[PDB]
Amino acid sequence: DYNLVWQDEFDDGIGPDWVFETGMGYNGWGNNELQYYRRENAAVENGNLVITAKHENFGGAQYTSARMKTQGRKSFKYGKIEARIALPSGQGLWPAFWMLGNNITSVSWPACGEIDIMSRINNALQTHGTIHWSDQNGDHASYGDDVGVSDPGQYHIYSVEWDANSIKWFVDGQQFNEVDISNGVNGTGEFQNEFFILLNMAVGGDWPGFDVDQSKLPAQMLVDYVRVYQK
Ligand SMILES: [Ca+2]
Ligand SMILES: [Cl-]
Repeated sequence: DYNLVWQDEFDDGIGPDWVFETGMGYNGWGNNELQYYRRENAAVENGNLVITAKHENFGGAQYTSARMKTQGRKSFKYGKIEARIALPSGQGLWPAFWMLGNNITSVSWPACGEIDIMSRINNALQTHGTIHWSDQNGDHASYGDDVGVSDPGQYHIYSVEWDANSIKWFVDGQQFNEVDISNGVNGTGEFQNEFFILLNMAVGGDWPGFDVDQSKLPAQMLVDYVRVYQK
């Protein structure tokens, strides 16, 4: 049995476990992204976290959005990690609900491990579920899959069920991907550690491309909640 261990329902404001990131990181958050993240692009409305991507000059960027993380505040080793999210559609938009290993501080990326619960690019009727890590050879490895999501503008529960042997991905309880991590095979030992959660919406980058449909801005990513259950 899964029990609720943490949540953020965004009932009246952003809960105490979120840290806001700002700026463009290093080379556009490692992916040549175009937005400058700001605290100001995240708000709560009608019981939802609202991350807004805007066409706005700030800090030398042409776009602003928000990126939030639970690093140093809430981290999890295994669990059913889920979020109820509604996505905007527009060329250049790249929302994500994901996780990074706590040890990012000492081992860097991808050695810290990364669990992309949900990512989407542009107007795609597909979302992705992916892991990134450093295999036994010390190479940037990744394993991922996609699933058809025909109304991404609607709410959908994006989740992973993560345990010592596997990571399973779900959209609305439909399993669409699985990776075996049992006994740390192919350098996946890094997924037996604690991970924090991130939410963001990037504008442009290596994955969605550098064309942006600016007529779809301001664009809102809506997160009704983030919940973590553990057995
Ligand atoms: Ca809510
Ligand atoms: Cl668990």
